[PDB]
Amino acid sequence: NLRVLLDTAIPPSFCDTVSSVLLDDFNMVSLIRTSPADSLATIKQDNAEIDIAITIDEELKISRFNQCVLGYTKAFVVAHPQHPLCNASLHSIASLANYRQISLGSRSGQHSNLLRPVSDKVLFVENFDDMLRLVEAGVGWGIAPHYFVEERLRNGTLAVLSELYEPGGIDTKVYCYYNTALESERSFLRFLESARQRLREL
Amino acid sequence: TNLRVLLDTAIPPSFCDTVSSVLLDDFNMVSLIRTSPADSLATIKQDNAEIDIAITIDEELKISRFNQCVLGYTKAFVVAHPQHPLCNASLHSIASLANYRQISLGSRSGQHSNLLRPVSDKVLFVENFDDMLRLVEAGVGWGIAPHYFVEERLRNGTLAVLSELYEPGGIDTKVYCYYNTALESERSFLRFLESARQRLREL
Ligand SMILES: O=C(CSc1nc2cc([N+](=O)[O-])ccc2[nH]1)Nc1ccc(Oc2ccccc2)cc1
Ligand SMILES: O=C(CSc1nc2cc([N+](=O)[O-])ccc2[nH]1)Nc1ccc(Oc2ccccc2)cc1
Repeated sequence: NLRVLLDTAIPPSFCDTVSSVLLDDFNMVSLIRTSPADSLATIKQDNAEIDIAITIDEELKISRFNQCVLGYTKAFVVAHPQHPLCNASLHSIASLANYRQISLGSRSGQHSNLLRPVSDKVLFVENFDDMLRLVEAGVGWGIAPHYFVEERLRNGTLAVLSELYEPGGIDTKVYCYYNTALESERSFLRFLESARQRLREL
Repeated sequence: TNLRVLLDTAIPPSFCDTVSSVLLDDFNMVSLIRTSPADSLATIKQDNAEIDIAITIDEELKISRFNQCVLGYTKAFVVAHPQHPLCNASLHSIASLANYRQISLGSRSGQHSNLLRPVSDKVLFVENFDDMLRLVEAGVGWGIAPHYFVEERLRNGTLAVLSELYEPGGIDTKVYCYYNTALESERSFLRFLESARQRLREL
């Protein structure tokens, strides 16, 4: 029945709040995980047959796909505590651009405005695990979800760099892209309503 | 010390007045200038403009001697005349909106950022929000405008909201503070940031 793509920037709790609400309406449900850099390329494939996509990546007029804001989540710009960016005030994007960025690569090679690397010096990886291993080791800087960097910010294994830019983290819209068939279904609007209502309350 | 500050017209009055309040507390001698969001960045990048700070919803990333940060958040609404085809039906995507005339803010430069560029291909450019809503009131198209510009007309039934299904409570929008490289070292500016941010969160 319902193929649902979830993106790895969506928090585990955010998934289970999405998971549960679907259980109340649908019986059969497939959950699929991708990088945020591959999420919108995945749904665009016809042969993938994906009904819903919950991701942070953004686009305007998509073929056969509606769009809505499901809620918000936080990302943090991070680096090793002894990395030169820490021992320094960080007022611009062009200050970060002097140093190397560890970004997610896509299978296509291109990125959206939101996910395109902001640096001249760039090193691509395929998941946030790989990204943070490099960053922990002192190689570059990266932007990653709160849940991926939470434990290490308490440990002092990483430092936050984005805190004068946007205190509390970099607020990020979580979109829901959905197949146009799902416009009508009362079960889907219920899903939307109860997903949102609960995602606010986290 | 002395400051010339730009604030765009998408920033609501209580947000403007809060920012005014803190600046006058931390600096002596402040000046204000108001512009369309679509002309805010092009204004501060002029030679003889001498604007030290710009508080605006428009985005650029790089391309300037100005530092960037996020001062706060603000809500916009997609609106239309209560009749008009878009109301007598549901509305899930850009495709539906792109079948009708957008009344967009136009820039004097000619260009637009990714944020402010019109989504439809049937488009009609105005120079401010007053003019946008005059055409929207009259039934000519749809537009996106701040809450405080449409608050009174929405409760009258003069306008209707087309964007509650897409983003309940309004389309959330970051308010950026662009600032002079000279200000980055000054304690008064950092105090200003801390105080304004906390007061803005309290609104
Ligand atoms: O790096 C990028 C492009 S890749 C990207 N990956 C993301 C992951 C997520 N997520 O996991 O939720 C969200 C957004 C992402 N964007 N943008 C970028 C945004 C803000 C910054 O903050 C600054 C800090 C100091 C001074 C100036 C700016 C720096 C860079
Ligand atoms: O039209 C634009 C670009 S121009 C623009 N002017 C702005 C003013 C403000 N402000 O005053 O605060 C803020 C953002 C602006 N962006 N974006 C756009 C955003 C969301 C929409 O919502 C939908 C509604 C129904 C179904 C699908 C989507 C539609 C269009």
